[PDB]
Parts: sequence; C-alpha cells; structure tokens
Amino acid sequence: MDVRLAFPLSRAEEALPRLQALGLGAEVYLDPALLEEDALFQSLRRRFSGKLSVHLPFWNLDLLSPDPEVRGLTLRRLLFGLDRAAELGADRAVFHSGIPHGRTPEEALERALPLAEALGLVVRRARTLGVRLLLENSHEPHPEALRPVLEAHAGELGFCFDAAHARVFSRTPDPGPWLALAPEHLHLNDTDGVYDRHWNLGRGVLGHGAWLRPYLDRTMVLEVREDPEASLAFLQALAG
Ligand SMILES: [Zn+2]
Ligand SMILES: [Zn+2]
Ligand SMILES: [Zn+2]
Repeated sequence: MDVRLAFPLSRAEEALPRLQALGLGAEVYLDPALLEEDALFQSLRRRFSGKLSVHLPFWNLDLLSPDPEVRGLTLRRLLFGLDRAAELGADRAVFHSGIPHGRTPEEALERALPLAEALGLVVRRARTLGVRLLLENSHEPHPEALRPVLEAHAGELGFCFDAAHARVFSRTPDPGPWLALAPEHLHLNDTDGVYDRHWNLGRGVLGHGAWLRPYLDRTMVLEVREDPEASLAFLQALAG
C-alpha cells in the first residue's frame, strides 16, 4: 500500500526518522511562514526519497473571499506552494476550497462554478509543473457542492476524501455519498464525532472497516497527531 504520514515542514526533523522506520511516504504541509526558506526545501528533497505529496497552505485562505487582499494572498500561497511542491518532486498537492464553515447546501452549490473558475490559474500551474492537484473536502455541507467543480475541470482536478471533516463539519456524515466522487487520495484518522481529533484509526466512531477496504490500493495519508504505527497496523490488518 501507498501509506503516507502527514506532517508540517516545520516538524520535518521529527518526522523523517519515523518515516524511514515504518516505510511510510510523506505528505508535507507547507507552513506559510517557511515558504521562503530555500534551505529547508533542499534539505528535505535530498534526504527523503519515499513517495511525497504536499498539503498547500489553507489557514484563512479563500479564492472567493469578500476581502480582495485575502483573494490575492490565497492565489499567491497556492501558486508558490505548487512551485515548492514541484521542487520537492511531489506527485500530488492537496488544498481546501476556502468555503467558510456553516454555509447551507444551496449556498455551497452557488460557490461551485465561481470556484471552478477561480481555480483555473492554479490547475494550469499544476499542469505546467506536472503536479496533480487535489481538492479536499473541508466545510462543504455535501458532495453535491464539489461534484460540479470536479466535473468542470474534466479530470484535471482530483478529489481527496477526509471522512472526519464530513462527520464533524458537514451535513453529510455518511462516507458513502463522498466516496461516490471517486477520491484518489484519502485523509485517514478517527474522531469522536464531535471534533476533528486526528486520532489513530480504530480509536473513534468512523468505522473504517465498513467502508475503507475497497480503497486500499489508493494513496492513504495518515493525518494523525500521535505515533502512526497503530494506524499502519490497522491498515495492514485490513489488507490481509
Ligand atoms: Zn486538509
Ligand atoms: Zn484532511
Ligand atoms: Zn483534518
């Protein structure tokens, strides 16, 4: 299996030895504060040869923000993030739609085509760089909010499914309707069904055994804020 550990670039020194020991790939979150730090990117690129993807900046970003300076900053963050992704030899780059929490499904649907358009520049930059861009569900109420964005880009934009986000932030806690969007990339952890806990698999309420098995040949990112070995064991148990 292609199992990866999520970690911020700021904690790469802690992460690296654990990746090697467990045979894990990496998904490196690109701390905005570190985007200009050339040495850190070169250091990471030369030292690690496992499968690598990035998480692009997301905190307080939205291409569709009512604040035009936020819109500008968001575009710069995503584009520079992709430049760093290409530099690191990343296969995939994951990002958020920027939808605020608490939109109704109807409001979310109204964001779809404007988002599809705003993402053009970003999808095209990813294309030029040879990085696969993946939209992760965050605060979208339902998969119908994302389907038109994916369809509009005709296969150029992939989908990353985060079941905890659906459970805790959306109007669609059931993984099924999201899985119908055909995620090629999965963000894995467990939750108590209240907070985005980032627990190891097997510890919360998501019941991955009932839905994850068909997707074990796809890239799985452990988004866990504790030692990931328990989750890797869980996955190996499911794999046979
Ligand atoms: Zn994310
Ligand atoms: Zn996630
Ligand atoms: Zn998360």
